[PDB]
Amino acid sequence: HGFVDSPGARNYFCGAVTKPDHVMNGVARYPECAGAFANDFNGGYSYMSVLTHHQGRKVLGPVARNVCGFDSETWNGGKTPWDNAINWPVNNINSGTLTFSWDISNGPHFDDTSDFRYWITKPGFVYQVGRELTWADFEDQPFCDLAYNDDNPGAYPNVRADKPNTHFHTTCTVPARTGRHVIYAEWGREPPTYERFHGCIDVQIH
Ligand SMILES: [Cu+2]
Repeated sequence: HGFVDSPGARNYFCGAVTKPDHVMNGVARYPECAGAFANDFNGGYSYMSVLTHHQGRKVLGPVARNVCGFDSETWNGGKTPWDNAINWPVNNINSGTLTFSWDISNGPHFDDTSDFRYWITKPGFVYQVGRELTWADFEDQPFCDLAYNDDNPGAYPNVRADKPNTHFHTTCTVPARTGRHVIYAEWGREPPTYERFHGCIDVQIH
C-alpha cells in the first residue's frame, strides 16, 4: 500500500497531504483538490489503496478504461478521484536522471516487490482541464522498467529500499521532453498476491 511522493503523484498532493476534510474547511495546502474529491469524498482517504492484482500496463496492454487508477479494485474497476482532469498541482522537473520515490509506510511490501514501471505522455501531448487521459496519450512502452528481488538487493542498484522510512527509491532516465506532461507509474509485487499500485504524476519538463 503506497504512492509516489517524489515527484509527488496526484494522490500525494490530494490524499497524503491535502485530505477531503481539509478542502471542505478551506484550510487545505492544495485547495485545487476540491475537484478530485467533488464526486468521491470519502475515497480521498484511500489514496494508498489504488490497487489491482495483475501485472499492469506492460503485460495486459492498454486495457483499463481509466489510466491513473487502472480500474482499481478499490473502486470496483471504475473511476478513482485521480482520474479526474482538474487543475492538478504540477512538479517542475528536468529531463535526465530522476529519483521516483514510493512512500510505502501504509503497507510495506519490501520482501516480494517485483517491479517498478513508468510511462510518459508522447511529445504531441496537450493537457486540458476536463479531457481525461487515454492510453494513446502515452508511449506504448515504459521509459523506465526496473526489476527487483529483495533476496539480492545488490543486483538492483536502481532500486533502493529504505526500511526505517518505509520508502522505495527508484532511478529512471526521464527522456527529452518539454512542457506539460504526465508520468504514469506502477509498483508491482510477485506471486502470491501480484498486487500492484498505480499513480499519475503531473510534470512540467525543461
Ligand atoms: Cu499493501
